[PDB]
Order: sequence, then structure tokens, then C-alpha cells
Amino acid sequence: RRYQLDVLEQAKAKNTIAFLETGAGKTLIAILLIKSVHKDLMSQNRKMLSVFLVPKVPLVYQQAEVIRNQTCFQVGHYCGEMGQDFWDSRRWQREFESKQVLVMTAQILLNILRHSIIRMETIDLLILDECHHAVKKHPYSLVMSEFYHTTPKDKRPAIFGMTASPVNLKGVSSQVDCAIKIRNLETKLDSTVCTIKDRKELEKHVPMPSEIVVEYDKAATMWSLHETIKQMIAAVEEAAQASSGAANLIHKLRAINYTLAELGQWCAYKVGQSFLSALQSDERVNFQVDVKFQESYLSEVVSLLQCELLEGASLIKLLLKYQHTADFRAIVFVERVVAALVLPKVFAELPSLSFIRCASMIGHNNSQEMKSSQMQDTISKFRDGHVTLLVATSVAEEGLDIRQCNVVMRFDLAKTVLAYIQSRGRARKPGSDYILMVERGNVSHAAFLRNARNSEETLRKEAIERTDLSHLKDTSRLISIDAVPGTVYKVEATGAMVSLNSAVGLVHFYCSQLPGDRYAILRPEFSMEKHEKPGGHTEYSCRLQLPCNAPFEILEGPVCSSMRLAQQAVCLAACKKLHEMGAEVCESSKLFHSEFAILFGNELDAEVLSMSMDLYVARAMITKASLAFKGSLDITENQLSSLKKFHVRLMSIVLDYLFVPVTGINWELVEKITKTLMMADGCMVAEDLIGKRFYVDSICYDMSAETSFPRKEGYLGPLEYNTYADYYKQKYGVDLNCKQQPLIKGRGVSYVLDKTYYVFLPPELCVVHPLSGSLIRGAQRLPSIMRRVESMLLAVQLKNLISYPIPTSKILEALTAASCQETFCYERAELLGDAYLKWVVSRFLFLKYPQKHEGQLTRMRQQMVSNMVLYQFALVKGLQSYRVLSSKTLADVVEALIGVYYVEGGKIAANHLMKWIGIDFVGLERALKYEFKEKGLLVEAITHASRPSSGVSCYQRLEFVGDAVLDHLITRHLFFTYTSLPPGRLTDLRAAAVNNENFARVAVKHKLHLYLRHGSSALEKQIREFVKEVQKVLGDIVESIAGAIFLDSGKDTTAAWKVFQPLLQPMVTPETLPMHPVRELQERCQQQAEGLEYKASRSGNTATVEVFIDGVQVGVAQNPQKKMAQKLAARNALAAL
RNA sequence: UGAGCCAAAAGUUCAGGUGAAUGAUGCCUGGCUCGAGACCAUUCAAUCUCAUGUAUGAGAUGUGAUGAUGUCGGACCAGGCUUCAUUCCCCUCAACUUUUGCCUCAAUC
Repeated sequence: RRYQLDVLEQAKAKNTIAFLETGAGKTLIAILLIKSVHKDLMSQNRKMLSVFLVPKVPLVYQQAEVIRNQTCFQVGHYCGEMGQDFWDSRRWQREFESKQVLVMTAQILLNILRHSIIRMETIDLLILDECHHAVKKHPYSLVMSEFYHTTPKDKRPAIFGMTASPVNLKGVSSQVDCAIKIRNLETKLDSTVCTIKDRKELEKHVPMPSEIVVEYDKAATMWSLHETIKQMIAAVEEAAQASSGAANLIHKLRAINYTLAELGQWCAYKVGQSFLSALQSDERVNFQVDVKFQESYLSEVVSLLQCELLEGASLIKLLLKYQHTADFRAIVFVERVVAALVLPKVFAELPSLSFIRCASMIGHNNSQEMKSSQMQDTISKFRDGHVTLLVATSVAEEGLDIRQCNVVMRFDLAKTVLAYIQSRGRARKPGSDYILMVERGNVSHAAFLRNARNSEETLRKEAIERTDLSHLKDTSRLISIDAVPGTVYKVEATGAMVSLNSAVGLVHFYCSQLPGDRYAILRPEFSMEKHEKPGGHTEYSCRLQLPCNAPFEILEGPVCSSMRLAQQAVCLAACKKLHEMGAEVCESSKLFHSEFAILFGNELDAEVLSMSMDLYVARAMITKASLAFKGSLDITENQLSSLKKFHVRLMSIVLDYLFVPVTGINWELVEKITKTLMMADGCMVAEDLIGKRFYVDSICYDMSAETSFPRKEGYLGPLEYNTYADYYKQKYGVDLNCKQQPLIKGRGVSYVLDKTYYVFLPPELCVVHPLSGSLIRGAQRLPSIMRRVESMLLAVQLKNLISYPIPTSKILEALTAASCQETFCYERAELLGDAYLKWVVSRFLFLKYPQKHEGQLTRMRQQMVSNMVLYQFALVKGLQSYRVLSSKTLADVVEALIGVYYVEGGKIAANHLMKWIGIDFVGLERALKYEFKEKGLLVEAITHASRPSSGVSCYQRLEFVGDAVLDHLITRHLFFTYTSLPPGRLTDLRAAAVNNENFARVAVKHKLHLYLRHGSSALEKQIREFVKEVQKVLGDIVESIAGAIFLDSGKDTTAAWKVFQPLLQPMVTPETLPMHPVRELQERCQQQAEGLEYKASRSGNTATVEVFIDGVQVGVAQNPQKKMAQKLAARNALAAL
């Protein structure tokens, strides 16, 4: 419309309020405004930040569906009703980059406004709706006030307005002037208001409904005597109040009384029937005996009334009037939800007309349940013709899709002036007709006439800017401007609102986030004591109750006269407290038991060298000792060059700083090696290598080319060889020149003997080698010796460590890579080191902060013990540079060094290495076997996170320190014993030893739970069930007792360990394998292993083993999800096998 | 050519931790709207005393209306905490299956 275009142009120039009924395309104008700001160039693309603010979740979905068709710029929407304040802030940051437009509820925006950016999120332009509904008490107005005053450079000069405002905020009839309250609102809005111009362009395509006066009800109530019975029902409700869920049942009796007076007893019978269905559901909902007795009492009273009401059993004429032509589009409204619920039942009994109703989303007394999504489904169903023909009644009159509705009749609903205008707007083009019924029973006439006249006169007068201010000057200011001045203008008001909102959010989040012992804990409570003073003002003092976890949070404030204001002042002080909480080469000869001598410039160190080193050879065990018998020995350069040439022929050629065998260096042998029909000679072949290279023990005259060669395999049917020479001719296409030539004995330089004996190689065919066979055997072992020498050099580097208590031979074992299994594995040392590191980190955290939350302390422990952080320390160490793929466990090597150091030296020395790189009660004492010097530490362990309205201390801090110390103490005992278990199996055994369930078993054995005091009844029931089971809370209390013992013992590991050692001593001796039966069945046969699916979300009724060959067996347990039932079936399978 | 074994990889079945998502919720809080109240603001109408030394002022008292606050019930609505069920993620773990790496065997080099 032309008027709508004028408001759109004005809205771009400055913030403007547009007056319309039922939108009438105002939403389209708002979409055009969003497109208009998007099209123009902006300094920052996201600076415009057009946003639509609507509190209702269904309205957000309806706005989103229209937004998708247009709004080409990316859009984001919030479902709402989710308790994730941190997630919402993270989503907002991600949304700001990803989407230009955001849609949010007003209350969620208030959460974003708390701790807002200096530019207040750079919103610049936002869309505001329901301003008329909003009042100074209402939260939406408080959200508007923060926008109304802009801290930086007029951050939000123009605000889009979707607030049509049907008449005024409220009380149009009370004000003689058209809108004194609206004038106060406009100053708070800081927005120009456009003239309504109702007939200038509007109503050209919009119909106007006409009010019709009708009788209040069809016919009249026929039960005057039953009204006296209704008074008796009220007396019965008063008796229920005297007797002292019961209140809700009393409300049901009140609802029956209201319905029977308004629509007669026949309607009341229908409400009683609906209450009877509600009674059955509420009886299932609440099992309390007192509530059930009240429900049964109510059911008997209504049932006695129902029989007479059934013998006895709205606006039927109106339904008949619109019945003609089968009109589908109609809307009806009712005073109460119960009347709407029973309206189809009333229609079915006598009119025989199908009817449906829309229940309010919020449910009172749980008579009927409406989901927000279900309400959206109901409006979508209403669009379908069949549902529209039935027609729907909603008291709320909100989020309903109704179009072309000839009848907009409203029943007993003159309470809201804006809603009356909204219903007039709702009625559409066909047969437009507003229906209002005067009531014969009560005087409903004068009030309605006055309200209608006042509303029309006020709209006409307001069709001019500042009409009220022009008409009255001082008087208008005194009546309204003085009564309702703009708020948040001063700095203090903004500070206080931000503080109250922040207080509520912070207290809820922190309390729920820490212990989490119970689903609901009343950690925060308020108690009020009257402080009324003589003076006609009355005052209240609000006590605040907080848990032992928050020591200074408790505060009492009686300064504010109002009880609510006094509570707000206490909350403001608590919020500030929450903010504070937030805040020339030596010759070396190796002797093996001719010896090989290695020339090394560095003198050998006796401590690094090992007197005895084992040789991994099956034939014999050899011990090798290396020492430098000369220092800085000088060898001639010509001799050195010959040695190098001899060494490469001796080693590099055979393999395909300088090592020379010494008998006195064998110079003559070195020279020969540097240089490197026939009849076999025994002296020549006594020691030589033959290359077609193999050692020759001797030449066998009996073996000859003439002698026949046997065929080892007949499976392939190879031709049998008449002569050994015939085999050579087949194998190599060669014939030996001499038939009687002796044949070299078969030997293998490579790592069996019978295969070498089977094949004999001719001396003429294979050339002899000067090098002796025994020297070649030493040369074969020489590369392994060289690898050992490299490890010894690495050991010299280990001695270079700044502090080492003894020669670090154990560190050399740690250096070798895990899983190579060449000699030794450091995994066992790594486990001890990891436990030591965890205990030290926990002790440091307790020192850094004594009162720090246990959950925060656990997070601090995790980051300190993280493998990646240790890996970074290893990178500075240069451990990777002893081909590293970056997935190598350098951190595990660091843990192994800590474990090796703990065995090598005292804990203080190990801590220094960590600095270098890593940086009734008497009866309880008898059962504990530990006497407590301080009673308070024992009391702290006895105190639990769950408390019966009294909190002394937090056991969480003790449990965290206790758990870490216990893990280290248990590992030390296992490590001290030489179990020699496989390292992976040892890790599983260590994990089994540190089990919360085993600690829980210890707690029941010592009756620790009985000594412990907790406020959770259900937790005690779980403890008693565990006692029945044995013939993690209990484990945590044992850790808390251990932490208290540690504080009592001055943090001495040995004293705490002596107390804890006896209980787990029986458990360690049995294997206690954690492999499990089902996993053992998989080890036996996983080739065809099938596992039965659990039946339903709840525990499956039976668990069966589907694995083949073992067969199908049934196991019974509390749940098959843990697979304990499957484990029992696997044990049955083992019995079957 | 097989068979075992020994390491790895890719899968698969686990004991577990680890987060996320979607449901089922549960709990709590704020306000809206209307009636009753009670007490404060103002004061007609009527009354009531004092003056001027007829006409009128001190003016009061107060019927009534409005404007606030504090209660008690109706009709509404939006958030915040929050848990289990399922799925998935990641990290170990008990393995298993195949290939490789790589010991054997002996034709066999």
C-alpha cells in the first residue's frame, strides 16, 4: 500500500512505529527494509546485522519459513528453551561470520546482553515486536532500555519496528486522553510514530467486521436447584482446604462450578467426564498415598454429581447460521480452556456437529497436553479443509493461522483491550461479522459500551503526532511522564540490571556444573524475616543460604523496604561475589669368550663399557669385553689406507671407526685382502671360502662328479641324475672336467646343514679365498657388535645428563624403541614413571590452589600429564634425533626416564630431574587401622557432596588428591615385586588394581558408607543393593579417606600406603584377569563370531551367544549392554566345549 | 608349495573411557492479563467550623473518581539449569582375520 511504502521510507530515515491491524503486509515491509539495507554498500558487510527479535518459538518458525523465500543473505534461527548459555554465545560468533541475519528470542538476547561487547554486538538495526505487550516490569522493555541508550557513537540510530500496537499498552478506557501511556513509551522508544492513516490506504482490500448483539447462551440454565448443589460443592472444596495436588483438585471443583453456572449442568457433566480422564492420568503420574486419597475423594464426589447430570443431559443458533453453504473458514473463542475441551462433547450430544479444539501450550492441572510443535501441526491441519470445517477454539488466540473467517465470535473475553482489537482484525473478507453476547446473569453492558467508545475515540485522537502533549502540558507530565519516566538513563540502573541477570545465570551454571551428586540440589535457598518499622512502610530482611563450596556467597540485606527488592539487593551482592570468583686413534680390542680391534679417537670409558655382553647365537654363548689398551696410538697413513681397503672387502663386499683383527696387526693378511684340469689340494682347502662364498671344512675324495646324485623330491618328478656332474649340467648347464675330482664339503655362511650337505660344489668351479673361515664368522657377527658400540656411545650421552645418581644403564634400556623386542622393553619403566608424574602433578595443583574445585583440578592434572606436552619436552631433549614419523611415543620414553630415575635415585632427585625437563569415629579409626591426629580432617572425609541441609566441607578435594596418591602407591608395590609379567598384561593388571568397584567393595567391608553422612536417599539404596551384590561413590569416599590420611600424615606416601596395603593384599595374589569370557571366546574363535543385538532401549529380556561351533547359550544379568549376561552365556559355551 | 611363529598395516568383534547430536523429560524463574482487597496521593458533590466588622473567604471534612504500592486468586507466555535412551566421534584395551614385513623348512639358491 502507498501508506506502507511511506512508513518504509521513513523507517530508513529514522526509527519509525507503524500502526496496522493483523500486520496487513507489515511483515512484507519489514522484509523489504532488510533487503533495502542489504542492497546499499556498507563499510562492514556484517555491520548492518539486520535481526528479527520474537520471543514465541512457533512465531520464530513461521517468520523463518517466510524468510527462506526472500532474504537472499544467509539467515540463522534459534529454537530456544535450551539451557546452553555457553553454546549460544559460541553459536552467535559462528553465526556472525556465517550468516548476515540472526533471529533470536528476547530472553536469549538478554543472556547475550550480559557480558556484551563494547559495541553491544554491533547490531545497528534490529526488529522489535510486542512493544505494546511490554511494560516497565516486563523483561522485553528492560531489553529495549539497553538499546534505547547507546554507549558508543549512536550505535543503534534506527530500529525497525514490527509492533503494530492495536490500541495502547493497557487501560485505554481509564485514560480520558487517547494515550498518555503511549506518550511515555515513545520517549523510552526514541522512535518517531507514523500517523495511523487507517482509511488513507488501509482497508481498500481489507473488510471491516460489524459487532452483533446476541443472547449469552442458547435457551437458559434449567437447574436452579443444582446451583445450590454447586454451593455445596464449594463447601466440599473448603472442607478439603481444612483437611490440608489437593489444591489442583480443588481448582477442578471451582472449574465445574464456573461451567455449570455459565452453560448449565449439561456442560458441567462434560467437564466432569474430562476431569475423570485427567484423574486417571494424574493417579498414574503421582503415587503418593495422600495425593491418591485426595484423587479418590474427588472422583467419588464428581461421580455422585455425574449420575444426576447425565439424566439432565453453546450458541447453537450461531453455528446453524454459518452452517449454510458448508462454510469451512470459522474461528470461535472461549473464556476458559475446560469449556473448549468439552465443546466437541457438548456439540456431539445434541447438535451432532463435529468440533475440535486447540489446547494452550502451557498446561494447567495437566487436563490436556499441547506441544509447541503439536500447535504448529494443529494450525497446519487447520489449513486443510476438513479440520477447518470442524472449527477450533483457543483462549490464548496466539500463533493461530486463521484466514477468510466470517465469524470471529469471542465468549466472555473483554479482559484485554488489545485482544478485542486483534479479534476485530482476525475476521476476514467473506461475511465479516464480529459477534458479542451480553450476559443476562451479570451486568456486562456498561463496561463493554464504555471500552468500545473509549478505544474508537483514542485511535481517532492519536491519528496526530504529540496530540496528548499539545492538549495538556503540565497536567499530562504530572499524570504520566512523572509516573513513568524513561529508565536506565543514569549509569547505575544499567549496571544493576546487568548484575542481577549475571547473578542468576552464574549461580545456576556453577552449582549445576560442579558435584552433580543429585538431579536437583537446593544449594541456594532464601529465608525472609519481617523487619517492619513503625512508619507505614514495612521492611523485610532476606537471608541467603549457600553450600560449604561457596563460603562468602551467603549475605543478608534488609535495606530495601519491599521483600522482592530486598531479595534483589541480596542477589546483586551475590552477583558481585560470583564475579570475584570468576576473576692418533686409540686402539680398542674386544675379547670374545683372532680378536678384532677397532681404532677410536675417543678413549673408551670403563663405567660406560660392560664387562660381560651376551651373544644371541644358538650354537654357543659368547661374552664380549671391550677396552682401550693404548691411548692416541698412531698408525702410518699408508698402513691406514691398506686397512680401509681390506675392511671394505672384509665387510662391505660380503654384506653386498676402523676394525682390523689382531693376532700384532695382521698386515700380511690385510695386503692379500686389499688385492682381492684343476686338482683339489687338502692344504689349500683346509681353511678357505669358495665362490661360484662358503667355508670348506675339507675336500671329500669319495664324493666325485662320477658318483650318482640322488633326487630329494619325487613329487615334481625331476629327472634322476646318473652322475653328480649330470646334476651340475641340469642345474647350471656346466659339466665338471674331472670325474674323480674330490668335492668341497657343503657349508652355509648364511643362518639347515643337511640341505648344504646334499649339494657339493666342485673346487675347479669355485675359486678359493685367502680369508680364513673363522675370521669370516667373526666378520658376520661384527655388524651386531657395531650396533652394540653405537648403543654404548648413546650410553655415554646418557651419562652427560646434568644429574645422574649412578651410571644410567637403565636409561639405555629406555632409549631402545618399544615393540622392537631386540633385547629389552621400557614399557614397564614407563608405567611406573607415568604414575610418579601423575602423583607429582596432583601434589603441585593442591599446593598452587588449596580451595580449587575438584573438577577444575582434574582438568589441570590432565593438561599437565598430556602426552603431547611431554612430546614437546622430548623435542627440546632431542630424543627423536638419537626417521621419526612424529607418531613415535617420545612421551612414553620421557615417562620411562622418570621411572628409571625413581629406581636409580630418591624421590627428591627424581623431582629435580622433573624440574629440569617436565616443569563412632574411634570405631572407624580401628577399622581404618589409622589414628587421626586431627578430628576435622576425618570429619571432612565423612562429609559428602550430598548433604541433609547442612554442609561442613567438600570431600571432592580429598578424593581427587587421594585417587592420584593411591594410584602411585599401588603401582610402586606391584613394581617392587619382580612379577616379570608381559608389559601389556602388567598394564591390564595395574588397571584392575585401580578399580573404583574394588574400592567400593573395601568401603562396604569397613562399613565406611555407614560412617559417611549424605543427603541422598536413593544413593543409600544403591549402596544397599551393592552390599547384596557382594557376598563409584563408595570408591570415591575411600579415596577421600585416603586424602584425609595424607593430610594427617603431612603428605607422607609411606604412612598412607601402610594403612591402604592390607585391604588390597588378598586381591593382588589371584590373577583377576580382565580379559573377560566373551573376549576369551573371540581369542579361541573370532573367525565366525556373532553377537545378539540387545532387545529395545531397555535391557534385553535374554542374552544369547550367536558364535558358531560353541552353540547358543542363555545368560541372565541386570543388562546385556555391559555384556555380563553375554559373559555368563560365554561361560556356558566354555562348559559346552 | 604349504605349515606354524614373529612384528606391522587395513578391517571386524569387544572391555572401557571421551565428547557431540537428537529425543524423552524433569526442575526452576520472570513477567503479562483480570478481578477482589488493604493502605497511601488528590479532592469535587454535599457537609463543617471560623472570620470579614450583605455577599464572600480561610478553608477543611469527606462522597466519588483516578495515580501508586502491597497481598490474594483467575486466564496466559518466554527463558534458564538439567538428565537418561539411541546414534556417532575420539582414545586406549582384549583380541581376530587377511596381507605384507620377515625366521624356519627344501627342493635351492
